[PDB]
Parts: sequence; structure tokens; C-alpha cells
Amino acid sequence: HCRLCHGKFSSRSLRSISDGERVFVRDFQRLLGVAVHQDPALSQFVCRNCHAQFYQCHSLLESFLQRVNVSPM
Amino acid sequence: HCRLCHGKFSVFVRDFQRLLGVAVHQDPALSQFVCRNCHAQFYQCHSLLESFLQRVNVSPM
Ligand SMILES: [Zn+2]
Ligand SMILES: [Zn+2]
Repeated sequence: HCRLCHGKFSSRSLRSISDGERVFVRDFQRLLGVAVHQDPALSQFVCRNCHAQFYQCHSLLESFLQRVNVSPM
Repeated sequence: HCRLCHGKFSVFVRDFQRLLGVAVHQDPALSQFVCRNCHAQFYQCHSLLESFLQRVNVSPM
């Protein structure tokens, strides 16, 4: 059960939970100003492509935010 | 001059401010054109992140 497209997978799945490089809950919450909460109802896990596709978005939007309002060099 | 990648060529200003949380300046210093790839890549990320927001915090109904 992938949190972001709803599909079910073998180990085509990455954990979001720790008890630093990169941390999904925080990175999601920062970029889109919206948190990701823990029920038994919900899975601890997101699929390889959905996690890949998230950080490809994170990278390019960080790059937009560095540049949008600064004069070229 | 692309406002988003900083290079030369030859709806968005709201949509940016909503998604990320940060306005686009209309300083005369900066140039009110954005590239076809920048524009494409922006809305690819708009669509995909809206889709992630619909699904993140629901058990599959
Ligand atoms: Zn997925
Ligand atoms: Zn560009």
C-alpha cells in the first residue's frame, strides 16, 4: 500500500518512519504546507516511482525558488 | 531571460504563489517571460503534487 498512488507492491516500497540525508514527512510538509499523519488505517510506505517522482519535483521547485525573484548574474 | 532557469529564448504567477507559497516580483530588474520547458515542468509538478495531496491522507476508498 503506497501512501501517494494507492497501489500495492512487494519490495518496490520505501519506509517513511525513524525511531540526516533526506526525510519524506518533513520534505512533503515543507514543500506543500500540508502534514502526513499516523493511523493504523494508513500504511508507513510509498512506492519507488512515487518517491522518485516526489524528489524530482522537490529538486526542480527548490531550483525555481532560488531563481524566480533574483536577477541573473 | 527565463524568470525560473535564467537564460534567453524567443495563470502562472497565481498558480506558483498557491503551490509553493511565495509571490513572483514585478521588479523592472526582472523579466516577465518563463521558458516552454520551465512552464511544462512547472504544471507537470502542479498536476502530480495535487494528485499526491488527494491520496496521501486517505485509506484507498
Ligand atoms: Zn505510488
Ligand atoms: Zn527556462
